[PDB]
Amino acid sequence: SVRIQVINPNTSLAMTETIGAAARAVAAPGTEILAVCPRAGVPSIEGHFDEAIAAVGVLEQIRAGREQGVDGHVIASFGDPGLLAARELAQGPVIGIAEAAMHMATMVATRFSIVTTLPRTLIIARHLLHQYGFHQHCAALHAIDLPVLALEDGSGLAQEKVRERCIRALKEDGSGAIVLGSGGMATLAQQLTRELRVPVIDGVSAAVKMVESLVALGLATSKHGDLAFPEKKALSGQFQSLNPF
Amino acid sequence: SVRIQVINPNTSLAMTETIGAAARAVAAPGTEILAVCPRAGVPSIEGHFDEAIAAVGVLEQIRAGREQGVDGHVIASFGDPGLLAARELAQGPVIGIAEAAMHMATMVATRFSIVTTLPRTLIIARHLLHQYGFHQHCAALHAIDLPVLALEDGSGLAQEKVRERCIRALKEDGSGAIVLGSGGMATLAQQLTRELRVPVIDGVSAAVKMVESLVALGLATSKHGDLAFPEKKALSGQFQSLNPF
Amino acid sequence: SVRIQVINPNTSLAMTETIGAAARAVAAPGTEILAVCPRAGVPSIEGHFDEAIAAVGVLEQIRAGREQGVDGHVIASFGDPGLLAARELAQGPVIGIAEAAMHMATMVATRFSIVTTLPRTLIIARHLLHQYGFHQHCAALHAIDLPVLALEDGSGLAQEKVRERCIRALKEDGSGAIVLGSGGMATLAQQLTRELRVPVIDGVSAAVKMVESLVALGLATSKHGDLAFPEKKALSGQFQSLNPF
Amino acid sequence: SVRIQVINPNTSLAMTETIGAAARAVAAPGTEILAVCPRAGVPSIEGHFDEAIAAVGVLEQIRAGREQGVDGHVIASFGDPGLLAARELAQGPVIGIAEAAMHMATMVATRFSIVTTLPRTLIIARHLLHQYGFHQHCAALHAIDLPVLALEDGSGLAQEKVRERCIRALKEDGSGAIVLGSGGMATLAQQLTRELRVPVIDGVSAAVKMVESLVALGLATSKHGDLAFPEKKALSGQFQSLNPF
Amino acid sequence: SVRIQVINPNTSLAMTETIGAAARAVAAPGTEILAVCPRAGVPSIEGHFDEAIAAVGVLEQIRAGREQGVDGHVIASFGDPGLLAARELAQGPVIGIAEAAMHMATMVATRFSIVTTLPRTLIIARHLLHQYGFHQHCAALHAIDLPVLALEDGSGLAQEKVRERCIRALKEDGSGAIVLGSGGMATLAQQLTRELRVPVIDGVSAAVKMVESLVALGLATSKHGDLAFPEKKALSGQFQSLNPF
Amino acid sequence: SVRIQVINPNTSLAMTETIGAAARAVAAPGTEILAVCPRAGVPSIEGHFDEAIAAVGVLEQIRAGREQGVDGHVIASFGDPGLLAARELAQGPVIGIAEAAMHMATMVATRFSIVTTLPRTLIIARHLLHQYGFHQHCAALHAIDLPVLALEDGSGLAQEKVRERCIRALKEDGSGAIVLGSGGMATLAQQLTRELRVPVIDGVSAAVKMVESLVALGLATSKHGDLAFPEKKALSGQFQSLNPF
Ligand SMILES: O=C(O)C[C@H]1NC(=O)NC1=O
Ligand SMILES: O=C(O)C[C@H]1NC(=O)NC1=O
Ligand SMILES: O=C(O)C[C@H]1NC(=O)NC1=O
Ligand SMILES: O=C(O)C[C@H]1NC(=O)NC1=O
Ligand SMILES: O=C(O)C[C@H]1NC(=O)NC1=O
Ligand SMILES: O=C(O)C[C@H]1NC(=O)NC1=O
Repeated sequence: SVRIQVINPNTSLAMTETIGAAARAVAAPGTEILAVCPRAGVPSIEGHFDEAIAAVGVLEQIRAGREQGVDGHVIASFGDPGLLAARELAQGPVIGIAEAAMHMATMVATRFSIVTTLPRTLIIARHLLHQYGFHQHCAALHAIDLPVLALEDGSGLAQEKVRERCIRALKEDGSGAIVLGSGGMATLAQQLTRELRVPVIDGVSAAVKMVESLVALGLATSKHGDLAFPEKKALSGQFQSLNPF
Repeated sequence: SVRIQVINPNTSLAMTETIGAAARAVAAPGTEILAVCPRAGVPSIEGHFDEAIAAVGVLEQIRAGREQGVDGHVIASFGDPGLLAARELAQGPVIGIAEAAMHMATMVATRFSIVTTLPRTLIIARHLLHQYGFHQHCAALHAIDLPVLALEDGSGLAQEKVRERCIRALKEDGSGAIVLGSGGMATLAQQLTRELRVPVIDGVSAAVKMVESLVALGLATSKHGDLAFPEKKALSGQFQSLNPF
Repeated sequence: SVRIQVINPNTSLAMTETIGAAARAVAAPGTEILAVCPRAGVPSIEGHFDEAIAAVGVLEQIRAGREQGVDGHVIASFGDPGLLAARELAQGPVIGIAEAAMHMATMVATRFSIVTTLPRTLIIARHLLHQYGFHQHCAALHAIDLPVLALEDGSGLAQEKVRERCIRALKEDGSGAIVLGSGGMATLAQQLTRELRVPVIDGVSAAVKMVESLVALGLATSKHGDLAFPEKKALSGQFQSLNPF
Repeated sequence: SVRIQVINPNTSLAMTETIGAAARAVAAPGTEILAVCPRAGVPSIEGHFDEAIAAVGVLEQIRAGREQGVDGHVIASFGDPGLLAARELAQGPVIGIAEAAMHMATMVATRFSIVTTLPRTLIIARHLLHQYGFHQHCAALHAIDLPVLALEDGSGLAQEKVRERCIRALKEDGSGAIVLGSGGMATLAQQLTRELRVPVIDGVSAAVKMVESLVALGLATSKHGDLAFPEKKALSGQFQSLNPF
Repeated sequence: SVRIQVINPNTSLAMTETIGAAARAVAAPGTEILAVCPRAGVPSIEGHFDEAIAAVGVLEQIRAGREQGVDGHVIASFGDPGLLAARELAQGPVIGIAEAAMHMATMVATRFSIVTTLPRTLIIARHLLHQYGFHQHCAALHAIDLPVLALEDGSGLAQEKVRERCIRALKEDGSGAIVLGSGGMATLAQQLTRELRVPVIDGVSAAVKMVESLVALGLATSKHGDLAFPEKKALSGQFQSLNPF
Repeated sequence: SVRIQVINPNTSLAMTETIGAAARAVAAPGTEILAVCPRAGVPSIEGHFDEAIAAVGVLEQIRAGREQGVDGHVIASFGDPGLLAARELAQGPVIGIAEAAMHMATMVATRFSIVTTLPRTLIIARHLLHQYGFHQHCAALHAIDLPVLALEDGSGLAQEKVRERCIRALKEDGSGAIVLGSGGMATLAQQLTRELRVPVIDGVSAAVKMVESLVALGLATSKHGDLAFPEKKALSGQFQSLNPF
């Protein structure tokens, strides 16, 4: 009845599997999850250069989703790359996982702490806090100091580091909830919530619920003004397939 | 399967009916709506004095809801009176309608305009924008300059004034969506959305979807720190029934 | 000549005595202090639930004060519960102790540190800093980690903890003054100011001086717009005695 | 018993008379007002260049006041020139009239409007709003578009323009109080308050009450850190008389 | 001696010519301007979708510039697309034209007004104001309500509309300078500055001077932390040529 | 061809020499540096009192510079004393060294750390961060805890303390660049940049490049509104020589 395209903005199939599993686990009856990733791009997003590439990969999948007539989209990287670009191209609502996780956090706690993977991505999360208006609601931001793909390397080291950092955050930061800062951390939320007795929030699952909510409310992206469909123009070279509508 | 207590913070049964109808219209399969209002309080909330009274009325119903073992609560007045107080008392999540409407607005538009009823309540909405962190996302705030209960007087004047103000807001404000600033405007959202071809958002319906989402995510109010259950103490006089837990 | 109603929002007579003593100690010649507390409510305010109850208790006393024809009111809890509600109901000015202490602090120092009692009340103080616009003027917020009523238990432990925390704040925070974050700390200000050679500010005494100042200036709460007397309506049950005017 | 030096930062004796009259009118029993102005400087302050000159003139009088052993000081220009410099040099508290008027405004209204004299001084008032943290509390800023000294030219034109602008501000701005943006407007506050039935606030009178309040509280400028007495050094030329202490 | 790559992020050669002419007109002796545009992309940037495409086009040229060993780069669209991504990839400094124009404006005026082309791009300029921290320095933002490429259509209509809007801005906004909000407006700055007797600032010319300044200071992008070279990884498909270093 | 007056706001000839050397080292071909200091004032600026004195000393030199017909001015103290006053008096652009250093820092790094000399001057730097709008771009502010003139005492202790503090800042703060917080640190920038492999920015050299840039762009201070020449009036006593124009 409801079809939601969950887009992993990086090209890692391993991370797409983790994201897809988290999305399906919370999906309402009648909801089909279409877990996808770009055909071309970057295996993991670890900075501004990676984000710019990922943004176009998102748009390629948004185009595919709109052609399929999906009800909504999820951008499944914690930088929410190409969010507003995607909202212009898509008819159905587009929700970022950082956006969704932060939104949910303010509903269950006064302040939250972010636990992400790489230190150099903290600035990206800081920018999003300011952009979304949740800076005052964020007590602290932390990184476990590992490459993004360490969450998929099977060692369990990244997962243990997340757990330890969450425990330390709840003791030190003066926050009531944890926002997981990675699509690769998606399947950790439930176990950490049960273990630590506080909301540990995965943006993937949260974004799925936001799309479902908006669809049930009969609400989609405003095509009045800022997020209207892109102005009609000829796209050249590698970009010519992005807007056939 | 899921029971959500939707609390009208004012004592108007007429407004409770409007709020209850909007909540049931969007409720997911398996969701039961318990539309309630305080036994004692104020017929409509039109200022800070009214809000303080309404806040205690909310708590009385929160207590009743928790005794019944409901899955979540909705505070159905645009000032979200007693929101954090309710989150302390309740186990299940508590979502305000102003909170929910503003949250939804940022997901479908870059900026939104608020249309409320009385001018003196604009300051309350301004304070909430700052508190929730959506001040930059709000292009303008407007009032139709009628008493709150004019929405329930059967004349249709308030409803027409809302429509006209929404049209003018979309032309002048530089916004892409409308946030309805009253529980009494709840049943107007769908018709105005279809008519104006932009998201016109009712917080009542939005808050219901937020509660459903949080319950499906296995998330509830953090009892770690700020929103923990109230400290054990003896309440005197009229307040003695508020915390029997 | 000038009568000021100093309202302890909690029901502790012990704290009312401390607050009353601090108010009378600085009162100008011709000023009578009416130290009161609600007939029904909470013994101490330690969270949002407690604040909501205290707010209505304040209003009950505001009503009594206005009937007596007092020149002004003081809300003597560091959360300033029901401040704007009280300003609507009262004719004479209403000053919160957090408000007054913060206002005074900016007049004698570039930045101040707050020392309150319970950790879970720090968020309430943070919210007030943002609401009043003094966030940039506050270097740090601290709690001594004891129940509010520990200040009245006769052990002197809370008083010693305040002193030690003030010393540590002045060494570490980069602030020039201390704002005491409790009505129960009211009588500590003078001794700590003399001992530490910096302004240690009690909001109770400060608020009394603000009321006296406004009365001498011939200024009272604006009844134009936002803080006008509450709209005429029937209050039901426990609330029916709040607005007989 | 209490001696307060009220410093007009400009060299206009006419404005010093207006400022002195406003200060004495509200002074508590036992308070002596010492109305002064710099021996050298600028007849009126109408920009940043004028402010820089006025700041040094303030310091010259602060030095004189401290030599006389006055209990406190008032800086009686709406730009509060040399406020922090004065607080370093003086032992007793130093209160600016813009500072005091804005502080009082937030105690009697949710939002205020500023009415000053020259348009080019609006930016100075804007900067002070941000510095003091009252930007959100200011609904609008207006200028009557006349030279500062027009208030002293005997025509009554400036006074009528202030009145008309206050009436228009209360109708349009969505504010509950007026802050007078000139030391030359000081004696207009009472009449406008009575006429318009809202708080029309003069910073001169307000600052006097703030000094009296701080003295009665046993509070003075913190000499710990930022506002400590200036570091011991040799001042050359025209400045050699500024710090003989 | 100094080679600066000035990148037009859109594919319009006409706009590249305008941008190149403005860059060469102010270039210091010894400075060579390399005016370029992407081989693939969008003819004009008129929204978030266009920006995402332009960002990758910028990166393609950044790669080419770094291979050539240029001293610095300029991103010549008013949305500064891919600015931080470019700073990661490039060794020499990368300056956006919106960034440079806003920076220059604060050095010659207290507040500035922005005049851009399309209304839907105003939100992009608003976001940059917040990101760069110049929101308080911007009095107003305006659009002439024409397509971006109207500046290159030879009619002179867009140019006249810019002039008229600048005149109206200086009369109404309370600003002292104009920031031109288009790379297509680059060659209008000098004539408008001379005509209106105020700074009318072109970001293209300003950014060139910023690059020259940084090179002369011996300063380049920090490779410590956030703007370090992208993490070593395999780029697939259309993106494989972006990082051969 | 281009003459830039670089004003040391303090009276230390030793610091004037350091400032002058840094300015000449980066000056473009054809640029003459006029390194000056006030005839009367303070040997070093270490607080608000010192700043007020320095501001008038700056104006005395601005007057001299304008009489000589210089192309621009630099205010060479990290508090940028009398910046807006100087912009009113001068025809050519006036750039502060704190202003210039902060501006440059945002062009080469996401966030910067400030290293100044005396702790009591940190508040002045904090105020400038807010005024210029770079608060979010500043990760931390540090002082080496020595008198300002320790940089000129020949011991090399201050220079070593700056180096050590820069190393610690880059390890702890999460910043990519260092802003030197003293005119006395001007000649340290190049060596520290080469040693630490990050941008270590001197405001003196940066401000010189900003003046050169503005002159080449044909841009000067706006005389429309806020920064117009001071209103024509008689200056008395020591101030009578400040505005002979
Ligand atoms: O994973 C991270 O830490 C951040 C972001 N990067 C990415 O490839 N997926 C993400 O969610
Ligand atoms: O209705 C309004 O305008 C505001 C708020 N007052 C109220 O009684 N219900 C509400 O939603
Ligand atoms: O005391 C505190 O710490 C905070 C606040 N609670 C209270 O009962 N009185 C108060 O002033
Ligand atoms: O008067 C004004 O408008 C502003 C300010 N200038 C001055 O000479 N005295 C003042 O209060
Ligand atoms: O031109 C504009 O209005 C904005 C931006 N778009 C673009 O194609 N070049 C620009 O500078
Ligand atoms: O030097 C400092 O630390 C700050 C400031 N004071 C001064 O005399 N020159 C300056 O740059």
